[PDB]
Formats: sequence, structure tokens, C-alpha cells
Amino acid sequence: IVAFCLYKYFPFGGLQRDFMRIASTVAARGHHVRVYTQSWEGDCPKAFELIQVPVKSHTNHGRNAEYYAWVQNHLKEHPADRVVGFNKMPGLDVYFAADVCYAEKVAQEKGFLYRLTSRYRHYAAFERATFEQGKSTKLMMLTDKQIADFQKHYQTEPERFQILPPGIYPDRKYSEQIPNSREIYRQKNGIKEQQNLLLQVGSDFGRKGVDRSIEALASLPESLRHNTLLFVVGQDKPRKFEALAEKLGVRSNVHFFSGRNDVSELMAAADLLLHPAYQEAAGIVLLEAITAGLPVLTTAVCGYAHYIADANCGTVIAEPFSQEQLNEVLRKALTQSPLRMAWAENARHYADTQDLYSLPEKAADIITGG
Ligand SMILES: O=c1ccn([C@@H]2O[C@H](COP(=O)(O)OP(=O)(O)O)[C@@H](O)[C@H]2O)c(=O)[nH]1
Repeated sequence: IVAFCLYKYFPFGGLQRDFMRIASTVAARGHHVRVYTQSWEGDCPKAFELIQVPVKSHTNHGRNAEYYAWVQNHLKEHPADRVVGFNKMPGLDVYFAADVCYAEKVAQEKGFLYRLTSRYRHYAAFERATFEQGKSTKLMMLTDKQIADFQKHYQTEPERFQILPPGIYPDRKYSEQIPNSREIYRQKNGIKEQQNLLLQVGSDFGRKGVDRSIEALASLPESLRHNTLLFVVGQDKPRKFEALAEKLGVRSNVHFFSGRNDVSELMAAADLLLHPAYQEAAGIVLLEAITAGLPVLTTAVCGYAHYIADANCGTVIAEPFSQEQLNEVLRKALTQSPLRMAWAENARHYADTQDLYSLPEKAADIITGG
């Protein structure tokens, strides 16, 4: 019996999609998968034993504490062979690091008033419980930067870390698309031949720099701008970003969608992925774009940004972030067809020659070992 803990399941988040693939791989190996969550949105595999954990606190952190306590009591009466968490909390045998190091985020970005809060104390305590010395929890990591951050703040025993390769779903790959996918999916989405389709995918618009993408779109010269659309796709509220697009005179250029299950089709249709995130532990969409043959504009703060430079299929904007640099990079990318075509070919080559896929199998090996 392998118990999986994540606070919330929904289909449009990276943590959630990594969990789904890892848990499915574990179940397919013949183990019984139990899932504890506060809420589950979308389809659930029939094989999984899904337990909805009741909570009543009015804060996220209060609910998370309630969840931890409830699951401990349930495990007491209904023991599991291994406990795997996708969120930081006490009691885990294995943790999957979908998130950034909180202690480092706070140290770099927050001040005294932020550290006064019960919320800060909770998230710090639950991260500490997972990473501190003396714990047995195995720590499945996505980047070297994560490891460096956790070592800085917790001095975690190095042997407990294991970096995993990416786990991009093969359905995004250019070679897994129907013939004429670019034409068919552009037509399906109302995209004309002469139009430049910019695509931004992710369920946290603020964190992922949707504002920076809209600013970049608005900065384009008039004729080019008239021919350029931005699709913003994710389970988040568009309001603030609609207001910004209106301010900048590009509301009609920007199309907002809730969570979509056809991202593979949008990537086949698109001309560039824009992902100028403020914060991103890894960024699955960056590598999905690589596999789709879709060139990428992103920011150096993203854990997976280096892959864009490695694949030579776009531009990574350096810190400190310069909007003017993003603006010019966008203008160049849209005006220089040979550059964009070379990037696209480079992406396809990298997707065909690199391991961007084995995460679920390697994670399942760690989880089921012994
Ligand atoms: O509307 C959406 C939004 C996101 N995703 C998928 O959700 C994952 C997002 O992971 P990422 O690491 O990019 O961002 P996170 O959600 O973890 O911040 C990727 O597989 C996306 O393709 C999706 O299918 N539809």
C-alpha cells in the first residue's frame, strides 16, 4: 500500500500532473495506491483509493495543518507501507519537490512584517519538518538550484537528495501529433495564416509573468502588433490582466482561457511560447514547448530555463529582468523567420535526443524500492 499526499488535485497544475503520472506508474506495478487530498477536481483513475480529507479552517495554512493531523490519524488505523508527499509536511517517507525552497524565497523577497505571520510560521515549520537533519525522508528533486537552497537553509544530509530527469507527457511531442497538426489546430482555434500566435500556459498568471507578456505584446510596432495574438491559458482569474491589456490598448489581441486539456494542440499551432515568470521551480511548459518544436522566450529564474539555452531553441532573459530586453527579443523573434525556424528545428532535435521523459519511472523506482 503506497499512500500519496497532496493538498489539492486538479488537472491543470504541474505538481498535480507529476503526481498523476508517478502514482499511475506505481499502481501499474501492482501496488495499491491510496490518495489523501483536501479536494479532487477532474477524473480519478478507478484503481486509486481516493480519500477526501475534511477540513474547516478559514486559511490555507490552517487547512493544511488539519489535513496533516487527519491523515496521521487515518494512517494510524489504516497503515501504509510507504507515505509519499507532493507537498511539504511532517510524516513523509518520500517527498517530491514540486515547489521552491520557501526559506530561500522568504530570505530573498520578504521582510520582517511577512515573518510575523502565522502563515509564514506554518509554511516554514512544514518545510523544516521535511528537510531538517535527522529525518529519513527521501527527497526527489527537480533542480540543482533547489538542492543548493535546501542545503543552505537546512544542511540536509546530502545522501537524502536524488535529482530526477523531467517527466514531460509524450502527447505534447511534435512527432506524436496528427499530420497537418499546425494547420488543423490553427484553424480550430481561429488563427489565420499571417497571424503570430503567442502562447502562455500556466495556472498562476501573476507568478508566471502574464503582465510581462502583455507588456511585450503592446510594445510591438503597430503593423506587427495588429497581426499578433496572445493566448493566456490556465485555471486562474483573468481580471487584473484584462485591465492591463485594456490600459495598453491590446485587449482585443489577448485571449484568456480557463484550464485547457488541449495544450498539445495549442503548442502545435503556436509561433512562440512566452513564459517570463517571476518564480518557477522548474516549469514543465518550457520543456513541453521544446518537445512540440515551439521556440520559447523565458526568464533565467525558472528552474528549467537552462534547457532552452541547451536546446538552443529560444532566449532566456537574464536577471535583473529587463522588460525592454523582452520587448526587443520578441520583436526580433517575430520579424526573423530563419531564426524562429532554426529554433524550432533545434527544439525538435533536442526532444528526439534527450531524456525529458523518464521522471515517473525513476520516481516510481525510489518509491517502490524495497
Ligand atoms: O490550462 C492548463 C494549464 C496547465 N496545463 C499543464 O499543467 C502543467 C503545468 O506545469 P508547470 O511546471 O509548467 O507549472 P505549474 O503549474 O507547476 O506552476 C503543464 O504540463 C501544462 O501543460 C494544462 O494542461 N492546461
